[PDB]
Amino acid sequence: ASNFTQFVLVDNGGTGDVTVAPSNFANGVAEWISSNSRSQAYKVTCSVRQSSAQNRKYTIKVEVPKVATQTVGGVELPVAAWRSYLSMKLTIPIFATNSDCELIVKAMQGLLKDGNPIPSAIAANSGIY
Amino acid sequence: ASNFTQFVLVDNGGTGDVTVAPSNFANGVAEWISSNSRSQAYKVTCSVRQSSAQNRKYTIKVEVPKVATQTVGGVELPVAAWRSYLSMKLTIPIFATNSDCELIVKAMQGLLKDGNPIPSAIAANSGIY
Amino acid sequence: ASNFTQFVLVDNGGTGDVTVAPSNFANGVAEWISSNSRSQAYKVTCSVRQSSAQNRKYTIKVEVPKVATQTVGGVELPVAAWRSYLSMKLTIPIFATNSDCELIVKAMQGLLKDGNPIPSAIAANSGIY
Amino acid sequence: ASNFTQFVLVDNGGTGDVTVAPSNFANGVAEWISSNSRSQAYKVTCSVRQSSAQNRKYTIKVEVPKVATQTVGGVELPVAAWRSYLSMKLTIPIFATNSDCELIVKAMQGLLKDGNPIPSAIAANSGIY
Amino acid sequence: ASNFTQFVLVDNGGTGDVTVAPSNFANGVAEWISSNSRSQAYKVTCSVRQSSAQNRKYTIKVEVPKVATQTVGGVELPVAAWRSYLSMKLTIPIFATNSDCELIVKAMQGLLKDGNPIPSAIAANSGIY
Amino acid sequence: ASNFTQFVLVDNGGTGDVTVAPSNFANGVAEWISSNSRSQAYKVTCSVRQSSAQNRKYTIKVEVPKVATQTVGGVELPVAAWRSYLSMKLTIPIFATNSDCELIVKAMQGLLKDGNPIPSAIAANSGIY
RNA sequence: AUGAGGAUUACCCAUG
RNA sequence: AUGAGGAUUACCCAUG
RNA sequence: UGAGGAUUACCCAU
RNA sequence: UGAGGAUUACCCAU
Repeated sequence: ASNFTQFVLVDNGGTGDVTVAPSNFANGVAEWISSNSRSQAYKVTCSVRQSSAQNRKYTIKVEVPKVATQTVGGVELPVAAWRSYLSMKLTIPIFATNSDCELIVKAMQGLLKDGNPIPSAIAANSGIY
Repeated sequence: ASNFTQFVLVDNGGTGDVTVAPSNFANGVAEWISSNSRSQAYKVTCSVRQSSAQNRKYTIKVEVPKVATQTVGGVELPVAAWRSYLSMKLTIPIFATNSDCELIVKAMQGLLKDGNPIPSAIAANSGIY
Repeated sequence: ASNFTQFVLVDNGGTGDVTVAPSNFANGVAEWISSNSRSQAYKVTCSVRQSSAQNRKYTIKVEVPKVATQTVGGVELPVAAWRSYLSMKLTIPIFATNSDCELIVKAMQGLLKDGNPIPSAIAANSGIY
Repeated sequence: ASNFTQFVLVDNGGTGDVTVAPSNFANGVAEWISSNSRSQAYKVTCSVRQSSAQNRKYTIKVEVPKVATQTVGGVELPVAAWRSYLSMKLTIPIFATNSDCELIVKAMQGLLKDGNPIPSAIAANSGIY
Repeated sequence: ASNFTQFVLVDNGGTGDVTVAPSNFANGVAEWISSNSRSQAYKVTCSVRQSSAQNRKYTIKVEVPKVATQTVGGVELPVAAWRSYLSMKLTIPIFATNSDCELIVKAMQGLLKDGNPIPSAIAANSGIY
Repeated sequence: ASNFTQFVLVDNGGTGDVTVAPSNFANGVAEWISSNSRSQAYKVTCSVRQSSAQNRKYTIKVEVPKVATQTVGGVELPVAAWRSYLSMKLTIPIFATNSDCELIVKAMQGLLKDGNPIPSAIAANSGIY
């Protein structure tokens, strides 16, 4: 009926879960932010355009913040100490079938499944070796 | 330890699984590849470097073949019609701790969890609506 | 095999052991980094090149940080109060055989063995006397 | 006491042990030399000075010679076919306590411990891989 | 698990065998040298890059030395009287299957098998006639 | 003698063997070719000349067809997609004796022996790792 | 449009 | 990227 | 090469 | 400071 729904971005098992929701769709860019202060919210944006005459390009961005409380001018303001930025671009030929695309997805899911090299490395501040 | 081992990229539950294994490590850029012709194989590469003075940045690339009507081992042109290209860039501030990084991974896992918008959109040649 | 693996930089028995692992190997420069916040991690880089026509030259570099917590404006970040920098360059003629190198290595080990001058001096904020 | 004494630069058990002893200490530069013909002896020099207002800097230097006999015009002299030159500079902030230095030292010892990368690499005319 | 292992380059049946080992991997160039003095060692290097948009090019080099003992300045130095250089470049289309590549290998093995024209000629300082 | 005879280039053990035979000798450049259309045949050429004043240099070229999905006798374009090109250049100093040359051959044989890195890498569309 | 190019991340740089 | 082009072999030359 | 320097693969002198 | 150099307490670049 619509795919633009809220969804859980960080799953910690019922408690402390980071759920993100639709917040804007201006300029063809779907946005989702966490239920926080715009200054310290999690943000996910997605957009797709037909770049070439034969390709479609999905552009996804995610912002993970480190929440904090800065004291500017002697006043307490909610803020982000720093943000982590994920930026992925997916280019899919138009000849790709639905089944075809499903692979692209599954592949991406596998690439980050627990215990596999890449996420392992990332979660330990190291490279692959 | 050592994290540069083979893993399951596409999980179809036992049968039909696509395993990708290490194939190159020139320039600290790890490369995994499926057991197909380079022309039509699943490719995964990853590397890390300190982009600026405040950040480290993981660069991950994934190549996924179009399989529908594919001709195993054949020569199919144009190349741009039979391959999808994924390109992730993960920027993480030097202040991020191991825990911090685990969260960032979870966020990515969730972004792509089966059933959520982004992946289900890609999986249907759709955008957001 | 590979000699680009993790190893123990600091041996505290089996407790405070400081382990450094591969980071990246771009531009012929191997880099090892300890775990957790890059901001306050140990670093070890190594590289080898043919300096003259008769010599090869190793260039090792080690960084030992002083872990501390920077608090500014009520925002705390894990940082390094300061860092100690080791920088050694080793020149070895091409006429050196494996046997010769072993020797050179043993010399380096001796130079720093517990109880000897240079090491016991450095260890006490002292010089020679 | 004094830490300007003789020590073992190369430990061959109790046989080929290379012992280096005090030579002179002029201009704040300690020098150790092995016995016999200077022309083909081991050399070790060390010195410490206040580089900046916050740092002190050690400068160690080691010379490993390749003993050979030069015969020219029927006249033989004990000389060094060639020499291997080690040159290390260590910078330590003045805020470092004895405890801190011990650490820095242990790091150096580890860096060169048998079996680890850098040492085992140098020992085989090899680099990293 | 890894293909970068030591291997026997010249097989003389257990005795006098010339075995070569990994020695460096800087700049994406795998290197192997014999257990000799860098000045008179056997050397093998390999590297592969994706030259065209549709080709992959393996570049292999081998150095066979004639060991000797030169007397420079009246001193004995280990050295090579001369070196023999092998340089091969292999270009393989990306459409090449694994089975496809296997042929390329077998072909190369056959090309040099004992008793066949080419190696026969080489081993006798003559051309083909 | 006479060494310009047919030989087995690809040995599949009796059946499936690929024999290549002499087909041209213009300009002292010997050419062997398989029994296929020039378009999809195994080709081998070899020649020797004195490159410089100190060296002789064998130039060997090998062309190997892609067979997977090949259509026997058909016209398949583009040519660059169905063929692999090997190009060896062996430089040998004039001082090399027959024995010396035999060794050089052995070195080449070993470089490509079944099971060693280089050949097993090529055989798997892999590089070194 | 490409970039193991960058960020103060729906923007800036370089390139062909 | 090609060269029965070169070497003091991870470099130089010529060419299109 | 520098018992020149640091916010360390980078800056200052021959 | 220099993954600039050596005949190493000294030479070449910012």
